[PDB]
Amino acid sequence: LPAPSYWKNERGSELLIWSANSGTIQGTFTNHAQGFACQGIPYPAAGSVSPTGLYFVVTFAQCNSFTRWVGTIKGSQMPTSWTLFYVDNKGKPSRLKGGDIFTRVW
Repeated sequence: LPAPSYWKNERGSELLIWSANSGTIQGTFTNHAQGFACQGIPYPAAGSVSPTGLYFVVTFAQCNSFTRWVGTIKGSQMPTSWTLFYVDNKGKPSRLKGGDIFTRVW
């Protein structure tokens, strides 16, 4: 995991990695995915990298949700699967799952 580096998924969401010093990544993530909330506001991304791959979690405080991405790096690309947890407007906890491929821009 190169640090600093800047990666973007296919939706346009951005991940800036500041450091990965001892298997613990610190980053900033901003959502731009159409139809997901908190678009445009940067949030800390935290997680871990190792032999087995990596994961990072971002809590979009103030749309009351967080997503965890898990994946690996392969050259310039980082394929991931994610699970998003949030609370709907009737107050029911809800989860959503999907895949992302982030590709390095610088």
